[PDB]
Amino acid sequence: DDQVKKIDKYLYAMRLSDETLIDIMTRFRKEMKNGLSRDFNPTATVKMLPTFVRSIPDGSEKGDFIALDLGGSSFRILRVQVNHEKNQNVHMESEVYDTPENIVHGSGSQLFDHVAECLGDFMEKRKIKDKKLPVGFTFSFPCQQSKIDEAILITWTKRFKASGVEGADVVKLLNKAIKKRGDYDANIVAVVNDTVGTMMTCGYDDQHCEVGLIIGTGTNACYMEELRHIDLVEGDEGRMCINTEWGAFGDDGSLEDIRTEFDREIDRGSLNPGKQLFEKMVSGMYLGELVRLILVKMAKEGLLFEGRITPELLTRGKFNTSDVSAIEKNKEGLHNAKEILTRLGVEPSDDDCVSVQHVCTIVSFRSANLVAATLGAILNRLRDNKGTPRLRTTVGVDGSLYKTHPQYSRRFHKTLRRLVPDSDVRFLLSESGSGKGAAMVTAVAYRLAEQHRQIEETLAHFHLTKDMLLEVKKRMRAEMELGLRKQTHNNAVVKMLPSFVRRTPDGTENGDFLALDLGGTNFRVLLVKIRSGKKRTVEMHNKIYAIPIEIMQGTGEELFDHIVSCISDFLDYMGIKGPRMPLGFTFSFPCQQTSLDAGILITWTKGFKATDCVGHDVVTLLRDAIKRREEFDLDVVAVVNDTVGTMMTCAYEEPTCEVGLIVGTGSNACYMEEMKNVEMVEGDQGQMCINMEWGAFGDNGCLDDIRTHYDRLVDEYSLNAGKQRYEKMISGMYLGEIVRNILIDFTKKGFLFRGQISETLKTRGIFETKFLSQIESDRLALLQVRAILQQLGLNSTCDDSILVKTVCGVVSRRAAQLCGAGMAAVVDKIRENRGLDRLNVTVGVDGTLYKLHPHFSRIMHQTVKELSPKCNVSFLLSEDGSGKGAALITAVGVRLRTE
Ligand SMILES: O=P(O)(O)OC[C@H]1O[C@@H](O)C[C@@H](O)[C@@H]1O
Ligand SMILES: O=P(O)(O)OC[C@H]1O[C@@H](O)C[C@@H](O)[C@@H]1O
Ligand SMILES: OC[C@H]1O[C@@H](O)[C@H](O)[C@@H](O)[C@@H]1O
Ligand SMILES: OC[C@H]1O[C@@H](O)[C@H](O)[C@@H](O)[C@@H]1O
Ligand code: NA
Ligand code: NA
Repeated sequence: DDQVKKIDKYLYAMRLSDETLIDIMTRFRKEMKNGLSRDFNPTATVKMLPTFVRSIPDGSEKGDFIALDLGGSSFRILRVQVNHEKNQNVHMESEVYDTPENIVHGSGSQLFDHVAECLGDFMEKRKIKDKKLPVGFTFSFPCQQSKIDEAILITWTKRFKASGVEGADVVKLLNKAIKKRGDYDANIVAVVNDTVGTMMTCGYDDQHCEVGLIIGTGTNACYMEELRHIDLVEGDEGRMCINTEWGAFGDDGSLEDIRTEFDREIDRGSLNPGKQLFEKMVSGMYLGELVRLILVKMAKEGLLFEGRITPELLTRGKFNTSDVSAIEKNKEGLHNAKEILTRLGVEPSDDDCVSVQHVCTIVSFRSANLVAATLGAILNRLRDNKGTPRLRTTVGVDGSLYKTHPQYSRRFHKTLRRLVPDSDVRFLLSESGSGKGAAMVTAVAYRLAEQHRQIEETLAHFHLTKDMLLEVKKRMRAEMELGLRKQTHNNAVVKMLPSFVRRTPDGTENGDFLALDLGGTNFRVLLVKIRSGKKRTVEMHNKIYAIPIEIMQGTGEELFDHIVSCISDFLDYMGIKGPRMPLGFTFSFPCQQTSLDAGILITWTKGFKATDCVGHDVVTLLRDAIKRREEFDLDVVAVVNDTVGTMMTCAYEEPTCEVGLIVGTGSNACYMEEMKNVEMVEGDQGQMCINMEWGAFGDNGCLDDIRTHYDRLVDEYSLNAGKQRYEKMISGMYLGEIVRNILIDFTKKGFLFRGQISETLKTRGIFETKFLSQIESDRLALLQVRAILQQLGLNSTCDDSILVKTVCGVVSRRAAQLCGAGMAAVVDKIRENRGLDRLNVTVGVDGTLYKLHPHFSRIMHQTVKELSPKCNVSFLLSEDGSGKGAALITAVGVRLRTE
């Protein structure tokens, strides 16, 4: 008995006490917290990787798929087919392919071309090639994942080292391999660790399974953690499976007091020197060689075989984990020991067979004990999560060692239940391997992949290519010609209306002017005092007056009576009642003008629909309201479009400015055109500012090409169906409605909001410019996005908030690009007008969508640069409004009136 009580002291360091295993467990409990926290995760050795699997199979899984399995003892390819609907119990066929060491050690090309060739064969053996079966992929290696169908290899472990893989996406790699063959197609829909595949396989049968355990070639475990603990994943709703990759436990010296001279030597001879240290004490790829190393030592010290030693006893890997298991069998161990020890050359004595069988015990007992230490920590985490005074869960298991060693399972279960007896645990053992749990993962993945595909399909229609945009640019330019030319003008949709402003501020303007700003979001009256000379100044005041629902749609007389009434109040407000003042009237609507002071309303746009206004001269209508009140008297000198007012405002200080752009409630533009080109106004000397009214672009159908189902709905339900189509794809009054319709369709399709179309969501105008701008802000936490949505009255989840955000982006982006194509055409026509090769020009811009949106102006400028590369455009934001420009225009008006 001394021959045994002696080994017990020699391999003393490889016998851990419960006191010890407790310290280990405590330490792994910490490693978990560090792996999960976003602050320390990058330093932690236990990666606690997110798997993107939300829960064990429930039964609703259904379909037919192919599963791959690489990284374990054998490279297997399965096929899991199941429909409960047709009442078709889970069914599955599998197979194994030989993969020579030269492949597992060659280039990724070799390895993945190999896997691709085997998948080919496997499919050419059932003729399931033409079947669009979803492929699942079990990859037993640590992987970086941001989505279930992405797997960036962090590092090879166990027996694999293939060049050109670490850091790449094995998904893209396999796809490439297959592609090169063109032998068939394959939709890799998911990738999971074998721990995860195992947890899913067992969960299917045991709805309490919350853990996955692999003790085969290598060791590793996964568990269901609370999303409120997974710092590295946006969300708190529910739970997700974490792949601990605990093999790396202690790769940073953590376990330098547990590791022995033996562990260090096997390491110095291993494939991954320094890494997977905890694992190198456990998995069945090392145990055999650990024993051999211990036996070489003892032998060298004469503790065995008379101190005899052969070349075989010194050869790496002559001792298998098989032999370790074969020696530990109850009835036959010593017999086997003899045989194995005899093949080794040494002269095995019945005593040697007893010592060796004991080294195997100490070594195998330790592996199981360690996995107990760590698993005990996982359970401690679960119980803590639940809060229950007693954990009651199930642990899935798989792996050659655990499956074949006649003493391992037995010993391990006992140690664990002892370290954490405050819990009743069941150890369900996989029998299908991973196929089942894996295919159950693929089912869900594919499901979600299909929705996603339909989504991208719909949103794809909103994507415009460089060439598409250049077409839009070209069409815009053509429509411009049609509008300017007297022959085609009457039918042209882009009216190219003359403003009668012939030049930008010349610096002589001087005086006091009243002003009106009508058509934007805020109607106001202004007082503008301009002083020219050496020391030139501008001083303005204004007041916003609200316009009531009745009035805005109502009778012209009503509307202009309200306006004049507001003018009256403002006069009192400014303490200036009674002098006859010159008035500049900014009226943001298409007007046919025969002079600066006459404007006939061509048609209402945006939200305005007063009766008996269209066809009338708005200056007359105003003069009447002034007459009718008979309080004060004004001298209305000019009517001006906000575009033109904006250009003039910005020209005041920036003489390079010759273009006006508005992107607010509506969208429109203006620019300085050569009189020789304005065929609608007699004369060919100098210039004329042209109010384009480009919102009407597309009204003749020249954009049916790119308008979508959602664009048509918005147009069709608007106050002006069939009109202002281009603007309805750009401005703040409409973008939201477009988005709203997209969402209504997605909800009906079941992609959003659980498929329930809220009353709120059926309220038109819900997505105001302000909301859109907030929703698209950068580095904005989903929690914040979801908050904004609940504010509007939309009860949404993280996934919803994400989809909504994507939709808003697609729409606002398209708007910025379409707007860019228009401006691109404009600046290019100017460049030509001046016969330049390169033109520097600046644009005066105003509008709420333009000011508030965090991407619009940017994408718009970018687009203008790309489409008109021979122009360098500068966009200058107007911060005052139109008052200055309107005033500057009114000044020249007076100089012509008093002329
Ligand atoms: O074959 P081993 O590496 O010993 O054990 C681990 C393997 O178990 C197999 O039943 C399924 C594989 O997904 C897993 O990787
Ligand atoms: O109010 P929005 O329609 O967003 O922006 C357009 C408005 O911008 C205002 O600063 C000046 C108005 O002349 C113009 O109509
Ligand atoms: O296959 C068993 C385990 O081996 C470990 O070395 C790998 O890092 C894990 O991905 C895997 O779960
Ligand atoms: O307010 C911005 C633009 O809105 C368009 O709908 C109007 O018809 C234009 O006259 C105006 O410049
Ligand atoms: Na989280
Ligand atoms: Na002309």
